[PDB]
Amino acid sequence: YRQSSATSSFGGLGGGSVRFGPGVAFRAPSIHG
Repeated sequence: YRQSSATSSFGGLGGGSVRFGPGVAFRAPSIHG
């Protein structure tokens, strides 16, 4: 599951995993797994 929240803060990356600042608001990982 690709993770995304901030815009134009990581550029165009194939993988969802992007660098995060002091505080990033993103969808928390699913309970599943």
